Parts: sequence; structure tokens; C-alpha cells
Amino acid sequence: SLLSDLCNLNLSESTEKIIAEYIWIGGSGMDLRSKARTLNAPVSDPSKLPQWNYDGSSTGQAPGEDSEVILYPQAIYKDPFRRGNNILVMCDAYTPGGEPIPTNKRFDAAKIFSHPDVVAEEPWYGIEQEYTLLQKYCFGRDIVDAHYKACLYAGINISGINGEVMPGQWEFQVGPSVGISSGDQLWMARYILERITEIAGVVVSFDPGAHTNYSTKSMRSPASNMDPYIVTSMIANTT
Amino acid sequence: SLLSDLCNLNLSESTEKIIAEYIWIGGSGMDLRSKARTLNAPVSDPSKLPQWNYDGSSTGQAPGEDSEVILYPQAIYKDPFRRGNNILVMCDAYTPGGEPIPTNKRFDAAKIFSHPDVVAEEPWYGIEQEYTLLQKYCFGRDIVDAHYKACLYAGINISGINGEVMPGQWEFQVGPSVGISSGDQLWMARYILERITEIAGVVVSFDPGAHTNYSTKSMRSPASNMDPYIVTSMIANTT
Amino acid sequence: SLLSDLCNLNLSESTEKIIAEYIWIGGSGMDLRSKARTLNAPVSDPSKLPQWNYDGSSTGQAPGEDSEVILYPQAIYKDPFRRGNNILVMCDAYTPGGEPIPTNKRFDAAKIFSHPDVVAEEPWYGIEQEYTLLQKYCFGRDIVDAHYKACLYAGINISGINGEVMPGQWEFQVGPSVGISSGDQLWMARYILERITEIAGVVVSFDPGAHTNYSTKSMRSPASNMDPYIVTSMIANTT
Amino acid sequence: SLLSDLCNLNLSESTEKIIAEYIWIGGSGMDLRSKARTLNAPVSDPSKLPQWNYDGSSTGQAPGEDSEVILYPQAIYKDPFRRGNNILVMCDAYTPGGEPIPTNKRFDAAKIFSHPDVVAEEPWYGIEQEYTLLQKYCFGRDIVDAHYKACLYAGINISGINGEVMPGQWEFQVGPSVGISSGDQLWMARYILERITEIAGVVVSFDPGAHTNYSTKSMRSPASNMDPYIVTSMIANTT
Amino acid sequence: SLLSDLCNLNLSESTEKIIAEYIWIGGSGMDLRSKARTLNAPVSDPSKLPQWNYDGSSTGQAPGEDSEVILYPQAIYKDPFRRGNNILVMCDAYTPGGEPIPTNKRFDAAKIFSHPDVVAEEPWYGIEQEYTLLQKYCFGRDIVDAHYKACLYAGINISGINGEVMPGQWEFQVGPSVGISSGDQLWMARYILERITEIAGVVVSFDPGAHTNYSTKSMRSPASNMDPYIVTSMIANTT
Repeated sequence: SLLSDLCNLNLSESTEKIIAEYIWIGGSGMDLRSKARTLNAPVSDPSKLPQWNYDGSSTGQAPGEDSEVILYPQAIYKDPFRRGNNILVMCDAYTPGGEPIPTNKRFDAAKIFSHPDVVAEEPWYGIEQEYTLLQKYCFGRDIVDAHYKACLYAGINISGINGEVMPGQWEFQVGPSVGISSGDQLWMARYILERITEIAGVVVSFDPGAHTNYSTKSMRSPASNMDPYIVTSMIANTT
Repeated sequence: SLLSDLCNLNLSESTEKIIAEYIWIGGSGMDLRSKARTLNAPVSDPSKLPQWNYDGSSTGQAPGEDSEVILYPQAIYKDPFRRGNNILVMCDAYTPGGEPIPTNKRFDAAKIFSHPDVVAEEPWYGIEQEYTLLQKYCFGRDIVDAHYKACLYAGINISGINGEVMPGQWEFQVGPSVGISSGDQLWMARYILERITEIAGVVVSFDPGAHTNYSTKSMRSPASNMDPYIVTSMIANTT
Repeated sequence: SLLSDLCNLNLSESTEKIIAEYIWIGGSGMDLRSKARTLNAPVSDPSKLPQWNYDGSSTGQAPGEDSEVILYPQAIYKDPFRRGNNILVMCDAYTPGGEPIPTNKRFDAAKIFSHPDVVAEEPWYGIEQEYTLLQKYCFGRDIVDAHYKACLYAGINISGINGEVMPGQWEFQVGPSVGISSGDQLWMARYILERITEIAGVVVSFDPGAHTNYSTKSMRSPASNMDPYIVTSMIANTT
Repeated sequence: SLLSDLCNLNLSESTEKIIAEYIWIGGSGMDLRSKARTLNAPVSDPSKLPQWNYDGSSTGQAPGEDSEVILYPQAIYKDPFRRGNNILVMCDAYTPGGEPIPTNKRFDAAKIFSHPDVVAEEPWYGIEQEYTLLQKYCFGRDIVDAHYKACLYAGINISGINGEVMPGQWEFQVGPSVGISSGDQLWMARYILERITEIAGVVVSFDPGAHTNYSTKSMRSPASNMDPYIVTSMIANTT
Repeated sequence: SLLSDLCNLNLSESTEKIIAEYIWIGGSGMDLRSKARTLNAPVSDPSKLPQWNYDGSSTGQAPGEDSEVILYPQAIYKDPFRRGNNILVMCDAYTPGGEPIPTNKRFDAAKIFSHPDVVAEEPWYGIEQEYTLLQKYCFGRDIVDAHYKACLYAGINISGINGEVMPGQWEFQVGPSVGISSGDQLWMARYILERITEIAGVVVSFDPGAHTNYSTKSMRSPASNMDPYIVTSMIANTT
């Protein structure tokens, strides 16, 4: 009863102001980090949403002398937790000057997908990621049901889950999305899980496979902890 | 308060997407299994539902070299746990090629009920199933009341419950559903109980009797853990 | 949070069906029993409700060779727990053939009240019932407040309660109702208490008195565990 | 979750009936106690409510041979707990025959305030009541906030609270009300606190000084556990 | 369930009365204190709100012989813990006669910001305060989420928060506001945190560096536990 009467205030009636949560990829390459900011009005097109920046030296992606790391918005989705107009934004990391940071891995994938052949093919990607739940075939079904509902609420194109033979570990399927967004969504969806898991007190382990589905218009008419952009771009170049 | 604010989000306002839960009889013949999937729009006609697949070797119905088992949609009911428009779909198991799996037991019952004599008789079937609740005449009445409410919410034609002399064990009845659907409903209703029981932390035992009552147009003018299709077809052939 | 999200579903929106809880007096003469049934549509007139049956041998009111006992619907009230259209029904016990069961004590009271002199007098009855609460002037006050509100919700003509000198015990006063219905209501209201007490985990003791108030048209212009029909009929035809 | 789903039923939709809580000063002079009754329709004028009574022998204000104590409704305010239309009534004690009971202390104050000079002056009274909370400047702020909101809900003209230097003990100011009503309100306000405190499981101690503020039309143009009527009437006679 | 059904009553429907909470800086200079009062109608312009006063001897800002300390309304904001129309008011401390109290630090800041040069420059201030949570980059995120939501609800122009490297300590950045109001808001916002922390049972420590951002119209076209009015006025005089 205590402290939960808050966190649900319909701030829209009182203030037109909104919050945006900046999500980016941690320096280690297997960690994800995020922190908040306030915007005067809701923003749905990532072009309108202004850039921002942070201190990267503490994140292990730049030395202390030059720690500032820039961030440009890439994906805009609705926030599942702060159920108002509040939005989550998926943004990538850039070192000062405009060049992509070595841990970005997004700039190359985007420039590959920008090629006319790839966009003409319009590839569809579905990555089959399996995870496990640990204490701090078809335990805690509430966690997975909440995750599924939240992912469909945000805008993640997730197509289905299942139980599996190993005790307590599951798998969820992300549906075919238009181009690199597919890979994007994976990371974003992954983020949501931890927060929901943080509500319960469980530990989510993604440690190892990740089956990749590929399709193109020319025909229709991997590790779990691996960056989807790496496999999504690599399979496109190969095919 | 935690994690229960989720699982109730009215996803209908945000997305037109729906969840569909695929439920089918397990390989052992007494086990019942399911896993989830996502559909673009709700569909209440079982014809329009696409088929789907799964792995049967892990479920004890395939040796392993040929593990894939097919699924055809048979029954559509509303989901009580996810509410909204979410639907449970009852499906039967078929080995590749279209032949029924040995543990199916539905194809023969359906072909018997498809006989013109049986459909002309229009049989009405009422099953008398009793169960017991264990730790993990007229204890935990909340469980049975919740089960009754959920069953009437879904569409199960359940006609009533009662207490009995043995401590804590009850019995519920399925009314006059049209033909083989009656048998269908039994299995489906059984499923719901476990999930509701899964909410509480009890174990449901159906171990042994299930009285079977039959009626047709001609006259009007069994074990608890036994397949309703077997009894509903055997008595139909006898009469 | 768990399992209480159910038991409150507005089943009226989904299905037009209703539950009815058939209520009768136990074989011991002071125990009260009931079990559920389903009706296609809500009905507020006790005449329309069909009769029903049960097993009396397990209830100690008939030997095993001839155990079936009949039930006729007598009183219709709204259900306090199943807050929809669901209705409780108070019914009396009859041995097969149409004769009243020895533990009925109701047919004779009804036939006495059917006398033209009695209906001309239009007697008003208020029975003063005292009870006590045990662990399993003016402790568990929420229990008695809930009882008061639920009884007012159902249709029971109750009027006022209080605490008294002995610790923890209360008493509730039933308003003057039209004839035998008064006695009826007592029993029905009695039932509600146990269910509400069943929600909490208390023991309700009715062991001893029961003050009876009598009034007729002529003038205006007992133990707690005693059947109200006995005192209501005995105090009548005597004044 | 259990037993609290009740006690909030909107009984107004079902029944036009209402509950009414008859409140009177205990025999010892330092106790305020009450018991319930039912009324056919809500009434906001204290004249219309019926005369009533109770048994006073156990209350220590009348011997056993002549125990009945007579009660007339005086003040009507809305109930904070049984929300909706339910009303608390503040009533005084009368020895049978029309004479005020020795512990009443209201008849003399009312007859003093009925004097033309006092009503012409139209005195305003502000009583400074302080209390302490015990285990069973500016601890359990929820209790005092609830008391504040409930008092403003009912109609008690309370003007404010604050903390104080002594650990955990507060004080509240009752605003200037029209004549003797001021004193009236103080008593009822006290009552509400215990009930709210009864929700929590605390002990409210009023043991000692209630500062009294006096004002009239002529100029504008005491123990905490002492009866407000005594000080309110005494200061009026002195001034 | 208990006592939380209260504290949320929509007092607006019943009574037009409102509560107003008077907040003033404590005598020690590092403590902030408050107490409640009642108003006939809601007040949004601080001019309309009448002055008030309190006892300062217990607050350590005046000796016992002359303890009374006056208060004038300065800032009006909406209340998060009482919702509806209820308001908080931030007021400054003055010794009797109209001169500012030595611990005020507000009159001098106001007279400096009232200078024509400063108001012409229209300075924008953003103070960056960090805090730590103790038992009684980017633990208990519910507390900080609730604080952020409450601050945006009240009217505090806070710009965003973040996690940091040291375990459990955060920082919140308040956006630019029109002149001295900026500093004002800081204090007010700080207050809210403790109350929310009071809901949970944590200890908020502000012990240190409050980064100060300064801007004016001329160019556009500090300890954490230090008074914002001191720094916001000192930097204005310097620049």
C-alpha cells in the first residue's frame, strides 16, 4: 500500500511535460545503461528529439582526460512502466566529433542496410533468443507474462514465447521488422526484461544460442549474448 | 503491489495485436501442455486460425529423428487470466503428413460423431468429474469459486459444483454442449483449473470416477482421468 | 494480490448465465448446508425456479437405501459475495413423494400462517439473536460491520447491532417482516455470517436466548439456537 | 485483500435504507460510546430522527432496578467510515421522565446559550485540544492526516493540526462554530480519532490543557480532558 | 488494506474547504519544517494567502521571552501527498516587526534580484544537487521514480535525474526558472523527497557539490547542503 499509490500519477492532466529515458549500450559490450531526462512535449519522431551526452570514463569506453560521449536518438517507443505518455528512446554512442565509438557497432550496420540492394530486398529478421531465470517443456510464469504484455505494449514486434525442457529457462521470438529496426528491437526488448525482473528480484542470464531467420523479396515472390547488429548485417552481406 | 500492476494492462487501446495460447494433450496421455503465440488481429472463427508446429520428441510422442508435430485449431474460447480479447485455442496433435498421432484420440471420435445418425440424434452429454486439492458434504472455497467464475467467463458450459463428504474434494459438472464439443470442453475446463491452482500453490489430483450421462432426440421426444472422447464415442456407438 | 483479481469478474458482460446457491437446513436440525447450481437467466420469482435434488444419507436425514431428498425454491435474495446478478435461494427439505421431511419444521408453520385469521392479523415478528466470536456494553468490529452491510445488501430486514458487557459478543436485531418471511430471513441472515466469518478465520458460536417481539393488527389499531419457525408459529394462534 | 472488499459496498444503489450510529457520553464522564441502528431513509434534520434509548445499568449511570436511559438526537454529520449516505448522530442522555441525566451536562449549557443576550452576542469558540499516541516542534503522520481528512469530510469545523516538541504528541484546533455547536463538535471529533486509531492499533491519551478562545459580536465590531460544555458555558456566563 | 482506504478521500465533493501546509526553514539553517492549517477556499496567488505565525523558541531562532516568529506566503504549489486541490506553501521567516530573521536569507536575495539590471538580464539558474539513501552509473529506483513524478506533479521545474558510480547515490537537476524562483524551487523540491522517503523508511543525506549553472539575456542573444539563495545571489552580483 505504501509508496505504490505514487508511481502511477496521471501527470498528463496536471503538466504537459514528459520524461524521456535515454538507453545506450555499455562500454563492456555486454552491458546496457540508461538515465533519465525531461522534455517539454512528447516526441514520437526521433529526428525532433534533441541529442544529449554523458560521461563515458566511468563506463569504460573513453579515458578520463576525454570522457564526454555523445548520444543521438534512434528509436522511440512507449514506456511500459510509467504508463502515461512517457517514452523510452534507444540511442547509440558516439565519441566527440561525430565518429562512431568502437563499441557502437550500429553505424556500420546502418550504412550496410542503407545500400540500395538491401533496401530493395527489404529483409525480414527474427532472432530466437533464449534466457534463464536464477535466484539472487511448455516457475514464475507471472514474470514472463508481464514481460510479454509489456513488450507488446511498447511496440516491440515480439511474436511469441514458450517453455522449454531445461528447468525454468524460456525463449521468446521477435517478429519480422523492417530492416535494421529488427536488431534494434531485440536490444530494446532485452532492456525491458531486466526492469521487470528488477521488480521481482530475479537474475536474468542470457549466457549461451540465437537462431537467426532471414528472408528477402528475391525469394518470397549465433550466440544469445551477441549483438544482433553483427549477425543481422553479416547475414545480409553474405546473402 | 509489485508486479501485479502489470499483467492487467489493457493492450487493446495501444495495439490491435492479440495473444493466442496453443493448448494440446501431452504425449503421456494424462499430461496437458501449452505455449504461446501472437496474432495480428483477434479471430473467433477456428477455420481462419493458421496451423502451427512444435517439437514432439521432448514431449514423449516422437522418437527424436522425426520430432516435429503439427497442430490444427479446433476450439476458440476467451482467456480468463489475460482478459481483454486474448483467446485460448484448443488444438489436437498430428504427426507429419496429416495422419492423427497415436495419442490424439480425437480424429476417430470426430469421424464417429460425423455419422448422419449421430448428428440426427443430436446427443447431449454431461460428464461428472471429481477432483481433490492437496498441499504442495457441501477448505479453500476461493479456489473453487474462482474456477467456477473463470469457466463461465471462458465459455465452458459448466452447470454446477458441490462439496462432498471426503475432506476437501469437490466435483463439477459440464452441461449439454452440442455433441463432441462436450468432450472438448471437459479437457479445456480441466486446463483452467491447474492455472488457477498454480496461482495459489495447491496440487490438483484427478486420480480415481466420472459418470457419463447421454441423451438424444430419439428418447427425449468411467474414470475421472479418462479421455472424454473415448467415453463419449464408445457410448454413442453402443446406443 | 494473487487469486483475488478473480472472484470479482463482471460475468454479466460476457455471459447472461447466473449461479444460484441452493440453501437448506442440515439433518442435525441446527446445521445449515448449501451447494451451487447454474441457471440460464436470473429469476427473482421463487415460483419460476425449478425444484432440485440431493443426497440425504450423507447429511443424516434419510437411510442409505432411500437417500434422495427433494428441494423446492422458497426465498430469493441477492448474493453479497458474488456481487453480480448472482442470487442465493433458501429452500426447504422434502422426502420423496411430496411429504415434508421430519427436520423441515416449515410446512406446518406455513399452513398455520395460511389461516385467514393469521393473514388478517398480519403479524410482525422481530427475533433478537445473540452470538459470540471465538478464536479458531456498546474485537473484530470490521467483521460485524461487514455483516451488517452485507445483510442490508442482500435484502435481510436487519435493524441495528451493539456490543454488550461480555467481551466480544454482539447481537443483531431483525426488523418486522411480513409474516413467516421474518423467520425465513433469520435463517438466511444466519448463513451469511458464517461465510463472512469464513473469510476471516473466526468461530461463530450461537450457544445460549432469543427474544421474540409479537404484534398484529388487533393491538396496533426462546433460545438463540432454536428454529425461528417454531417460536414464530408457537407464539401465534396463542395470543 | 480478504474482508476488505466488503465494507465498501455502495448500498445506496441496492437499498434506500441507511444505517445510523447513535453516540452518547458514557456514564463515567470521560468515555464516549455508541451503538448502531437502521433508518428507512436518510434524514439531515435532527428533529425528524426518532427518540430512542438503551440499558444504562451496565453503563454505571442508573441502578439495576431503573436502568433505561432515554436518548434524543442532537447533531447530524456524515460518517467517515461507512461512506456514502450513512450518518453519525450525536445524542445526549436523559433520565426517564424528561429530566437530564446527571452525566448529561448539556441541558444547562443549552439553556444558558438560549438566553437572548448570548445569542445576540453570537459567541465563537476555539478549543485547543492536544493528545498523545502510545503503543498498545514542527511518528505515524498517516494517522493524523487521516484524522484531518475524515474530520473535514464529516463536518467537524477543525482548522488545523501541528507537531510539537514532545515526541509524537500533536494538537488540533477546532474552528469557531455557531454557539454550543462548537462544544458539540469537539466531542464528536474525539470519537472519530479512536475509530481511526482503532484501525491502526494505537492508544490515544488525552490526559493533561484545552485552551479556550472566546469572541462575540460586542468586541469584534481548561483541561484537555474536560467537557467542552462546562468551559464553553462557564466562560459565556463570566463574560 | 487498513488505514490506506483513508488519506485519499475526495474531500472536494463534500466540502469546499482546503488544507494548506506552511513550510519554513528551520532555525538550525539546515533543517526544513512545516505544519498544517485550513482555508475556506483554495489559494493560488501568494498575495491572497493571509500571513500566519508560530513559536520560534522551540525552533532555536528566538529566545523564550520573545519567541513568536511571523510568516508571509511566498510560493504556492500543488500537493502530491494529498492530491485534489490541496496545496503546499513555502514561506520565509521574519522576527516580529517586519524585519527578516537572521536565518531567513530570503529578503536580501529578493532585494538583489529586484535590481533593474538583474531583472533585465533575466537570469536562468540550474542547481545540480546530489543525495544518498541510507538504511535507518546511470537500489530502490521506486523511491527516485516516485520523487521525480511528484516533483513534476507539484510544479517544480526539475529537468532529470541519473544514477552514479558510488553505490546508491543519485543526483537531480532542476531546470532554469525565472529568477529567484529557481532557488526557491530547490528548497521546496528537497522537502518533497523527505516525505516520500518518510513513506519508505530510508534516510536521505545531502552531505557533499551543488553545481551552479548561470545564464542571462546578455550572453544568450557550491556545496549541496548550501542555501540556493546565497549562491544564486552571490553569482548574480559577481556577474
